[PDB]
Amino acid sequence: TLKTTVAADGVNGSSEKEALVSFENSKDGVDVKDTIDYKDLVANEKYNLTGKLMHVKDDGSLEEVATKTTEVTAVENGSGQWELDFGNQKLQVGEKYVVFENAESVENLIDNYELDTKQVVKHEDKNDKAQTLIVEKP
Repeated sequence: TLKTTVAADGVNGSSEKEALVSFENSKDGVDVKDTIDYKDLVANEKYNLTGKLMHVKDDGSLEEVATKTTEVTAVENGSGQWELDFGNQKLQVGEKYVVFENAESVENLIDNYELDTKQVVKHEDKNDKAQTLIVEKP
């Protein structure tokens, strides 16, 4: 599985409280990074990690703000931590954003008498506060 924690200008989200960006701290944009704790992957195998920063609307709908894909590798016992840095994002005051993550193995790792499918493990939950930031109103 994947668990994720967003950081907005260094301020972490948690399961009970979104990362808050003050109104003043929003001026120059917001540096958005995400930490990904993974388990039950395949040791030493490479994965394509795609992270998306989604604007969460009041009506529950999403709009993609940013996307980034990097190659990462699982370490010992298929568990460990990765990071994904979206860099500076020019986010809207008053709005809420959430980070989605999708890890897909480069090689076939899952099964016609051969492995034929890539392992996909994702965490795409628009309700997960640990992955969420809010840019505070004045």
